[PDB]
Amino acid sequence: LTNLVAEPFAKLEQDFGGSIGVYAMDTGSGATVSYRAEERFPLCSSFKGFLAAAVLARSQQQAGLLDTPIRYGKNALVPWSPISEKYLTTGMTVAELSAAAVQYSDNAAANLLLKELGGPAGLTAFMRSIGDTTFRLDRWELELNSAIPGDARDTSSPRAVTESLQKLTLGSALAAPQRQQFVDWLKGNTTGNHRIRAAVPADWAVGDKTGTCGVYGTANDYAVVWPTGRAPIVLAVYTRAPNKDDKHSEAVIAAAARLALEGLG
Ligand SMILES: *[B]([O])([O])[C]([C]N1[C]=C(C([O])=O)N=N1)[N]C(=O)[C]C1=[C][C]=[C]S1
Repeated sequence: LTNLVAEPFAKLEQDFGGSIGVYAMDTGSGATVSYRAEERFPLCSSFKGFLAAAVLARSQQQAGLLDTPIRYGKNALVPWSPISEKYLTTGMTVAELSAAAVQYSDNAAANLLLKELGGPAGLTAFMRSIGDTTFRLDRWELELNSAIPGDARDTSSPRAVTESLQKLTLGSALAAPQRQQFVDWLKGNTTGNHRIRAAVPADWAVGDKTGTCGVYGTANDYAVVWPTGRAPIVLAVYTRAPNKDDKHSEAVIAAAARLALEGLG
């Protein structure tokens, strides 16, 4: 059954006018569904989930990190920073910046956290530390969104995203409290209701992080899903398309997720 999804994905790609990348893993079986699971796709804002996890990992060695106040100025602001804008007058703690980045995809917040962490190379090193050899972050918000076809900057594979997400949310890469905080942040995400969440029965708990580059039909979602009374499922859906003005589609990400889940039957 896991090998009967190729033609359904191909049709979806053809309808979409671009490329879809999927990796889904049932943590009960170990069983997987792949489709372009090894190809690079741009992360767009989906790197912010892993950023927050990296912050949490630092907090295991550094008490008082998460509650540290960051009083940023208006200069820290860039587009797509709805929470950072709203809290300009008060500042935000590292934890509040992390939640804004994950749950609202806040750009300014993500860049502030990158700066704490040693930049794109520092995040990349953290992902190496958990055994992810594919992930690379090269640039900052907003230029990491360029999504130029063939460009490996600021990309990973669906497989590596899912494997890394599993380690951090369900595996041993984070301490217990930190692990739960990561899961909670992903669970309260607000930007993903039309993506993997739309593909999942209403009764199942879901945590996710989205990404939207805004060019080259490039957008994505990754998630942990808790089917009632069963082992979690972890999955990643990434898209791109050949022309700069090709439109991304949330509906295609949801349909891709439904196929992957079906494939795990
Ligand atoms: B992220 O994907 O790197 C970032 C912030 N963002 C936009 C969205 C969305 O459009 O739903 N989610 N998160 N992307 C950008 O800042 C580039 C843009 C995407 C759309 C307009 S600008």
